[PDB]
Amino acid sequence: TEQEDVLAKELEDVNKWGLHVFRIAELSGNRPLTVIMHTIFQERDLLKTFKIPVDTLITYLMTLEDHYHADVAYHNNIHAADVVQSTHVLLSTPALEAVFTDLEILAAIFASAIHDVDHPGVSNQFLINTNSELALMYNDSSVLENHHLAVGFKLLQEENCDIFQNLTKKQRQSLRKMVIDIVLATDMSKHMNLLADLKTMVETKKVTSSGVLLLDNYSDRIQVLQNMVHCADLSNPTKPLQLYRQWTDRIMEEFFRQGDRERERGMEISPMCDKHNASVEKSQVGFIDYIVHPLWETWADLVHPDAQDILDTLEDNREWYQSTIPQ
Amino acid sequence: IPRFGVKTEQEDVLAKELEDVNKWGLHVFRIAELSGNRPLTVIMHTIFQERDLLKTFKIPVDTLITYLMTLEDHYHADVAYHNNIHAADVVQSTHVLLSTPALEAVFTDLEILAAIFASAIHDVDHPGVSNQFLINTNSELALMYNDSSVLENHHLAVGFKLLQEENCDIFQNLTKKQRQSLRKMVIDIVLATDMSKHMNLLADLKTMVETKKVTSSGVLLLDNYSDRIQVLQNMVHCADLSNPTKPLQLYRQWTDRIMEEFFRQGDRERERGMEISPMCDKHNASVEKSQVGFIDYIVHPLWETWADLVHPDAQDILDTLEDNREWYQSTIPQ
Amino acid sequence: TEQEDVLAKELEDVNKWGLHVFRIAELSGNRPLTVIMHTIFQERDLLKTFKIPVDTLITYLMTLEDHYHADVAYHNNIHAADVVQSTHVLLSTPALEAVFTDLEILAAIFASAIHDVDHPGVSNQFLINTNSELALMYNDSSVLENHHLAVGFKLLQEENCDIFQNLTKKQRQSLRKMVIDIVLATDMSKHMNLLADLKTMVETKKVTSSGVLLLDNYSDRIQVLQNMVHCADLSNPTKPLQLYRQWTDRIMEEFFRQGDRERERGMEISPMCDKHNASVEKSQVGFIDYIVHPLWETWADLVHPDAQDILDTLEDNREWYQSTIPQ
Amino acid sequence: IPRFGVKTEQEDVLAKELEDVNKWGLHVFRIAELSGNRPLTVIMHTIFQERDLLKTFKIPVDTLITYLMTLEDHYHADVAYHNNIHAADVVQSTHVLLSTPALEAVFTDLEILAAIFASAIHDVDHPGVSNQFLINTNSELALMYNDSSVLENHHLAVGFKLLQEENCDIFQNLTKKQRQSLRKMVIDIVLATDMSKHMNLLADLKTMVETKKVTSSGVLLLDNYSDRIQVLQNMVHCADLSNPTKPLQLYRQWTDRIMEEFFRQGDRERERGMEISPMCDKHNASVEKSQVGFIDYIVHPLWETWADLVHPDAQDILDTLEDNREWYQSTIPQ
Ligand SMILES: Nc1ncnc2c1ncn2[C@@H]1O[C@H](COP(=O)(O)O)[C@@H](O)[C@H]1O
Ligand SMILES: Nc1ncnc2c1ncn2[C@@H]1O[C@H](COP(=O)(O)O)[C@@H](O)[C@H]1O
Ligand SMILES: Nc1ncnc2c1ncn2[C@@H]1O[C@H](COP(=O)(O)O)[C@@H](O)[C@H]1O
Ligand SMILES: Nc1ncnc2c1ncn2[C@@H]1O[C@H](COP(=O)(O)O)[C@@H](O)[C@H]1O
Ligand SMILES: [Zn+2]
Ligand SMILES: [Zn+2]
Ligand SMILES: [Zn+2]
Ligand SMILES: [Zn+2]
Ligand SMILES: [Zn+2]
Ligand SMILES: [Zn+2]
Ligand SMILES: [Zn+2]
Ligand SMILES: [Zn+2]
Repeated sequence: TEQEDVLAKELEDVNKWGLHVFRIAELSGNRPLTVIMHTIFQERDLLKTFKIPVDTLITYLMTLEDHYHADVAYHNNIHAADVVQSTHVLLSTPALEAVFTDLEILAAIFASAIHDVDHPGVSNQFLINTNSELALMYNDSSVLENHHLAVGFKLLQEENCDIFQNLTKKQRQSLRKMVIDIVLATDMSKHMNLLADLKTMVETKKVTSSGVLLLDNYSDRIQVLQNMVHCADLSNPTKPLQLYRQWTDRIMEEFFRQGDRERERGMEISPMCDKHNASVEKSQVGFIDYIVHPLWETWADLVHPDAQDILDTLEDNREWYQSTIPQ
Repeated sequence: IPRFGVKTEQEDVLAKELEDVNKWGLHVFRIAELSGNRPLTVIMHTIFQERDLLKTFKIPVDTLITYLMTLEDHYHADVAYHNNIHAADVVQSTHVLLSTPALEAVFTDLEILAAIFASAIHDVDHPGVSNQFLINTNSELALMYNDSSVLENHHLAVGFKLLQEENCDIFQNLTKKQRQSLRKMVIDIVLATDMSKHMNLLADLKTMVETKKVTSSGVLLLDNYSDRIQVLQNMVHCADLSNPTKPLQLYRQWTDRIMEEFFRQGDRERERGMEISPMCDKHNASVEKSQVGFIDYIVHPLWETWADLVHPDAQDILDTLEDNREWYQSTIPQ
Repeated sequence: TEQEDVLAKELEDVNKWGLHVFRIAELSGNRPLTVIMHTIFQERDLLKTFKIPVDTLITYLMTLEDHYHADVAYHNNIHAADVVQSTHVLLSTPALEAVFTDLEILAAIFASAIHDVDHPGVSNQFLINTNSELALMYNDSSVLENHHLAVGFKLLQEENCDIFQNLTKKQRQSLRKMVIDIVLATDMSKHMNLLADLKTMVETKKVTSSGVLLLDNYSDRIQVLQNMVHCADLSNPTKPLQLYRQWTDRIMEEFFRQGDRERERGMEISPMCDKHNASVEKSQVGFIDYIVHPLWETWADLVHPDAQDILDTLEDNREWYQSTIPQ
Repeated sequence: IPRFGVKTEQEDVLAKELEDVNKWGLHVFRIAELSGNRPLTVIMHTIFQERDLLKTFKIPVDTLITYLMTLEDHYHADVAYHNNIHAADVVQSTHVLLSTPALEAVFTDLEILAAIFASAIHDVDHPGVSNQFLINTNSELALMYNDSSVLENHHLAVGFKLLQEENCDIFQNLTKKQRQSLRKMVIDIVLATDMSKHMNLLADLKTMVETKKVTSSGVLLLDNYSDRIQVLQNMVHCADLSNPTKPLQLYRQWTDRIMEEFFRQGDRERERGMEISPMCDKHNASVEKSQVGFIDYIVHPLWETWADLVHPDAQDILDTLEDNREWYQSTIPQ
């Protein structure tokens, strides 16, 4: 059938930075995370490396994606699918070739898939300020991130959902620890620290006769996986404008809605969340200059030059928005 | 939003739509659009004010609005039926039922408050699927509630739990006695929305309508608690299953939504190879038959018995129901 | 080897109604629940029947036992060990010989060992009056019973404790529903109905040619397991005096402690919980007349005459107490 | 209503004992017996009255006592060390440390309230086993808190959670700013009691001492929140690791209790077939040797540092520690 052919053609660029993820969501009946995750899992022969029954994986993937909110413009299954697919490409970078095991790769991928599951569409601070049960439960510390990990794992325990049923205790335990570490790193309050470490790791870069980086201890191997997935999560600004633009309008819609919510209860309107005093263009350039670029610049210097085009794409989007700035 | 305490010219239109709050058939879907998807917050506020519930229970307005919005925020916008619109619908419907002649001055303000509050939280945080589905899938929700009245227990837990958020305890000024009473009634009412309790509830209601004692004003006479809570439980149960009794234009909107939700479940069940639940197979659909099936075995027996209890008060509602049944009979393709 | 030989001998009375359960508590190292369970399981060959790895089984029993409060005088591991063994003997009752299946038997025994796990030492009403988290979670309905179940299961997910790992998706669903049905039947507010139904069923009792009780549908089969475990839980007044008295003292200590707790908070003091207006004896007689006797009078009916010595001990034990009531 | 928070017929002796509430070395075990096992309720009540916290934060007396009894009720009576007596001890020690001359007028009342409240809940609902044990069994606890500071996150959650039981919200009259400020501090303080953070906590304290500043009055100058909370964290951390600095008669009771708990875990660890944790093997126990090690590598380095920060205020405390160290030294059987 035609509709299926168009989907398959789109899925062909799965290993490409710039996948038409939105197009894919439209064609799979809004199951981008499921299709992309299953596709990426065959391209990596993961189902076979870990003996993952076909039906189990699909059932879990459908369930996980079902626990992403369809009423949320940004933090939904499309964003999940996108970070997953982005990490997938980052993993295949030449400077990291052969560096990670099948388990560590399965970790950064699973982590990415669940990194924002059941996201309410509001920031940690909003959850804290309203005294939400979630905030009370996690003591105001990485409330959302802890909850994401929590739901991600808990969903494994559903009927025919354990995609790690055939792993070994030694493996499940190792996978668990890595996913926790990666996801908790997606919390922006950890950004500044993650970047500092990343830089220090680039000023002690160690390559091999194969030119590929050398990762001795766990602390170094995980630190790359954290920045990797962190990079994927903050990758929309480095994608083809057509994509970046959809992400921006979606993220802003969510901030404005949070702003309305805060303006409903008379709270101070959060930054960038006020639709009556907004600078969408300014904010984007600001977000890139103080966070996105300073981060990706360090990532490029790590896998130099495997990401030269990505950084270049980012600098051009930076200007595209700039040359759109009124006052 | 009002410039100098004076309405906005949309907020005004909302206000005029809300003049039919005491009427069966309120344009709830419009009110939802007009209020910015705040049908639950505005209809609850309207009802609390009219029934003078804020002064009687010393509920500060800010706390009420904040809670309401918080409660409404916890209904799922991505759910076609079990959302804030259905909640607002059930609240306003119970509100109209409470005002019936046959029950005039029968319930105390605390019982009224419980019927309305229970209506507002009755389906909060509904995931869009049934109890059976959560059970067969091994959801944590089902395990927590040991597969018994899973959703109903969860709705209650969430409804009360939300009272604890910043400036959300609308019952802060009720004495412990008032709170323990309110709470038991609200729990008794919401658990009674579970369909598995349907038959027994109806049976006791018929049994009541039989031994039914009345007058002093021609109004119903309720002795003990078992009787009063039983009536209130059926009252909210009737409001929850009242869509088939509303004007056809409303009823069909409700049907599309529940059917959509039923199909989405059928789809999700199928994807997993699970036995497809009744009415859920969007491929072997019999919408027209479903409604007739639903009206003859559940809705009509219920409202007929309810019409008996408060007769003649509910004649028009029973008629509209009987009339909506025929209409669906026609629609049945042969 | 000194107290061990002594413990083995003591277990020779496992299928006997009146086990010196307390000795087994000392001799076993405060593991009455773990040992009685390990023995009973091997006997009914439940380990081989459901392929229960000796490891897991013991590991769950230990996780479960540890989850019984050692500070609580009554509702603890000894009581749970008592109920499991009392239930055991009841299942081996002749009039019921060959009625229940290996799966139903496992339920009954499992339901018993967890029927009171993690009991706080206070009644549901106390938890309800204080707006305890547990009561808010279960809506003031069977608060402790719901909790008992929830911990019974969740504790399976611990480390190598999932005993029912070698059962089918069909078995596990049956057991689960049976365990839940049983445990929730122990809630006293359910007592009246369970008795009325048990009696109504004794009125329409039916057997096969061999005289084996004929339990047709699920309603009947579970209603018998429910009341059975209910009789076990309410069996201390039917045990030899020497036992009954230790139990009565232990529950009164718990009642009084709850009473002191209510007194400190200016709360109304529950019945039997006021050590200043106590009638410990009048209470035992009252308890036996309105509840224990009517329940046991009917169970003896159903298993005529398997339980007669039991019933007789009950009427005798009531007398010993009645003679202690002053005035 | 009663004098010291609870009812007691030995009130006289309890009264004389509580007179030493401002002194290092309080007979906490004796107060625990005289109070009817209510050491935490009585000592907290005494401290709040003494520091005039009820009036300053408009805390109703009945709400304070109700909360205190609830909190105390949630420490396990079957745990030899991490119980309500330890909680009471740590509270009273923090109270003494807050009164040190070098810190006079340095902390606000809200910071004082936070440090004391944090101390009272710091180990609430302790199971009697380490985080490692909870992690190596995949316990629901070790899973809710992604293996990071399991017990500490749980102590905080339960402590704050109990504020929601009937008449237990002792912070009901503080403003939103005060409640948010208090909460963060309490949270920062209790997480810091995790031993896994000791070394880093100690380093930062040394950095502070090395660059120690004093005001016109010989009291510590603490500008930013970071230095403020840091002092408070080390302060409660010191109080938690203060038993080796109390009169030997007290230290020895604490050592017997802590070891009895370590051995309860050692047993359980070999039952489930696990690697016995340090100091938990009751067959190869070097108790005296352990104390010497604990003092040498943890307690002494920590108190010597606190002592420099408040020099010479803690000279006697540091002296008693050293005497207790040498005492166990002479007990070690070679
Ligand atoms: N296009 C964007 N514009 C502005 N902020 C963004 C954008 N993309 C990501 N962010 C920020 O990065 C954060 C990453 O966290 P999360 O959204 O939870 O993955 C978001 O919460 C935003 O605050
Ligand atoms: N229009 C309708 N057609 C068919 N079934 C309905 C309709 N309205 C309600 N129901 C059923 O009645 C239940 C009422 O419970 P709920 O609405 O979920 O509180 C629904 O879950 C459906 O199973
Ligand atoms: N010996 C006894 N004397 C008085 N009441 C008892 C005795 N044994 C059990 N009960 C009651 O029976 C109930 C049975 O439920 P439980 O013991 O909680 O499983 C207890 O909660 C007590 O209230
Ligand atoms: N007397 C003691 N002997 C040995 N270790 C101790 C002693 N007192 C405290 N500790 C250690 O300090 C930790 C403080 O944590 P906690 O007691 O859980 O707040 C304990 O878990 C022990 O590891
Ligand atoms: Zn995120
Ligand atoms: Zn994200
Ligand atoms: Zn419902
Ligand atoms: Zn409903
Ligand atoms: Zn019980
Ligand atoms: Zn029991
Ligand atoms: Zn601690
Ligand atoms: Zn401590």
